[PDB]
Amino acid sequence: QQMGRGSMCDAFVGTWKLVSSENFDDYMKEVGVGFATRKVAGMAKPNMIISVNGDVITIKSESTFKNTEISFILGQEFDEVTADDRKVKSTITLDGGVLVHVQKWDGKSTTIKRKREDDKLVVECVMKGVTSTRVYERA
Ligand SMILES: COc1ccc(CCC(=O)O)cc1C
Repeated sequence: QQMGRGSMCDAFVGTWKLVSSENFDDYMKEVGVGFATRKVAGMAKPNMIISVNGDVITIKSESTFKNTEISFILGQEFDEVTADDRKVKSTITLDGGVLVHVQKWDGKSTTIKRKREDDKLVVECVMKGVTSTRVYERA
């Protein structure tokens, strides 16, 4: 019943809009996303809402492709069904200033890193040798 303190993660909180994407189709291909899903997913310019309440972080994506929402505690594995409909086991940790999100499914793994750079939030999606960089701006 008191007002809690802030945290470093507060740099991520807010409302973000996708402004650029690079190599996302190739990332999705490497992940195993099929043709029609890649085409539709690649058009979307989501709004991402990041919030924190105590130890719980929520990342919501409001998207013309597929809305998603995850809530989690750093270091604590959870179930996630991804925008492309994978059922994955995810763990998100804060490593320095970078949120590191590892998704595991069917013996595969991909990592999504989120970092503040100037006024942007940069999202770096890595499947094996293939990286996609997605830049969000404040909405
Ligand atoms: C493999 O497919 C994927 C993977 C990651 C995302 C989220 C990318 C972002 O938050 O900007 C979205 C999709 C469709």
